[PDB]
Amino acid sequence: DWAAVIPPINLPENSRGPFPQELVRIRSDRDKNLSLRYSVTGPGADQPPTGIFIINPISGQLSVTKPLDRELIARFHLRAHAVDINGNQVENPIDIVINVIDMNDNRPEFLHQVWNGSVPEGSKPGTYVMTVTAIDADDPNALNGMLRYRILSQAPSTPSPNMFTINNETGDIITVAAGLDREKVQQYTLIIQATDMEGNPTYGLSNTATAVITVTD
Amino acid sequence: DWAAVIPPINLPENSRGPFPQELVRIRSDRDKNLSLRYSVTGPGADQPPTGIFIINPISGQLSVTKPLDRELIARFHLRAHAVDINGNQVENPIDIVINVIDMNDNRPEFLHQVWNGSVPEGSKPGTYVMTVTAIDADDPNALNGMLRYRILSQAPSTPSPNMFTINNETGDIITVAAGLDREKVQQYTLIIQATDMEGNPTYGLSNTATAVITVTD
Ligand SMILES: [Ca+2]
Ligand SMILES: [Ca+2]
Ligand SMILES: [Ca+2]
Ligand SMILES: [Ca+2]
Ligand SMILES: [Ca+2]
Ligand SMILES: [Ca+2]
Repeated sequence: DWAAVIPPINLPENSRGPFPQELVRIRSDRDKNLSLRYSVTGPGADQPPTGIFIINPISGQLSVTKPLDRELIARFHLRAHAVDINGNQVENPIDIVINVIDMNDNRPEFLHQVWNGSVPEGSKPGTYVMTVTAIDADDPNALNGMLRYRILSQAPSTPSPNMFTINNETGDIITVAAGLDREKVQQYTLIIQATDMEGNPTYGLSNTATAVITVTD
Repeated sequence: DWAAVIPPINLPENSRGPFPQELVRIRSDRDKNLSLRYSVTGPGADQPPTGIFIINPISGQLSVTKPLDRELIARFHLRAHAVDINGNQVENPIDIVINVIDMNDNRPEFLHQVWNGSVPEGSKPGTYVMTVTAIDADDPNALNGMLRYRILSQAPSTPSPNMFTINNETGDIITVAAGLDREKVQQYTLIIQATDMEGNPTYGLSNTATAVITVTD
């Protein structure tokens, strides 16, 4: 006989259900000669938040009761129990782990709308200027939460239309052209764009912020 | 002992892994007195597409080896096998279903960039004119593939800047104002927008097309 294994139960967040929705049905094969009742415990069940996951005490059917939000809780570790009439467990508790599958339901947001940095005159190419980054509430290990950066605009456009670059993963802005001269421009304004889905422009979500770089003496 | 039918296993499309990624560990309880080898069969394993799901022949650990795409294959039906070293079946094959969970990785697309329709002069409010629609490659039963429409603009702006409306669920363009007069204007140009996630404005994906409506005599 194959040995009972519960797989990870992966549920997408923001389910429309309808609810309750069946997940797994467990039972003890000791029920052939003993009378059992089943229960679930843990955060999601009997610990806060309570009642997201419930089990039918007679059938051992496990269910979800409402939509989930990975951004509140991404993982539930439940334990299911089989007990006799004395109230004693007749099986080792079984682990039921629930992973909430991430949806891309969060746009990138910048901590500040305006970021200030400076860079000295005559700085050589590759000179570090500043870091601007955004945050995406989605899962950083999924595409939904993986951010890429770029410069959409630089003003003014002299002596070179691309005085800077930004590291697409880290948000480090470094100079790439020479000719930084306070007598000619004292402040460059860059528009920074963050977009998720690893910067995919066609199905990624994006946002923008601005970086003001002062050229110092 | 616990007893439980393995439920369908849900995996998100476009997983970043890393790979290989463990899904379940299956085993026969006959391995306590026999030395067993495990295997998987079905499209996704040993049939095309090949090598997506693999099992360790000694441990019975099942794994994914690469990202999935709901838009290519949405479901895998696998069978897992237990044999002794003589090559003899020691268990009935077990069915393993894998559901590929839909991500919003597809932008709405209109069938045409330009849609042509007409409406007669002096048509009363509520006159159906035409239907313009888009398609979304994602699951039409999830938010990712559920579309809403709206009118972004109307040109020219007379006699009213809103001569029409569009059914948000359906793409049906209907007149809502009177004063349709070919002598004064023969054509209105509308920009129509489709956006998914049921038209969610902060994280829904959008696209546009134009409707040219001719006023007939
Ligand atoms: Ca969420
Ligand atoms: Ca999310
Ligand atoms: Ca996101
Ligand atoms: Ca896809
Ligand atoms: Ca999809
Ligand atoms: Ca979509």
